[PDB]
Amino acid sequence: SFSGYLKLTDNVYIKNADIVEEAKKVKPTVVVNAANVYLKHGGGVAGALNKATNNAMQVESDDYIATNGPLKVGGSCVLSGHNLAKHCLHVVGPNVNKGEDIQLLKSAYENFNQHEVLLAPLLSAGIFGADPIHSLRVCVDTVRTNVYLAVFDKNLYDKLVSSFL
Ligand SMILES: c1cnc2ncccc2c1
Repeated sequence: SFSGYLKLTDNVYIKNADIVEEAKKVKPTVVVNAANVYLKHGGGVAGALNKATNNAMQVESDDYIATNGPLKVGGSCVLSGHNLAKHCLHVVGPNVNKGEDIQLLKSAYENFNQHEVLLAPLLSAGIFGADPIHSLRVCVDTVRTNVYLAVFDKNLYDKLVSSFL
């Protein structure tokens, strides 16, 4: 199971780890992807998860978009987890760098409540442009299910833990 996670709250845990490597090791029921509305997994967590699936995640995502159209910012869809997890929950947090509404971050985290346990990144953090300290705060105040956060950056991980209220 999940190991080496620091407990933040009753249900939120955090570790300095590459979510791809965490996924290959744990093979959780659900890995969360930091998706965009088009499921175009180019960079950040999405690009890394997709590259780990040998592009099978992108092929599956393009078929999903061809059938269903784009997701909403704050929305999600459940697709295969391929070699990483049983399922991948593609969650669209607002991309501040693309001018999207930061108020949608709480709606994005509400998607996690449909799954008992998840391996996840901090939504809207990294190349999405939001303040990761704010994202962790919204996570612990929104998610009620068991969330194991993987923070790739060591220096950001230290900053998140040492500043956690
Ligand atoms: C490999 C490469 N880029 C990453 N970016 C964000 C999170 C995890 C990653 C792993």
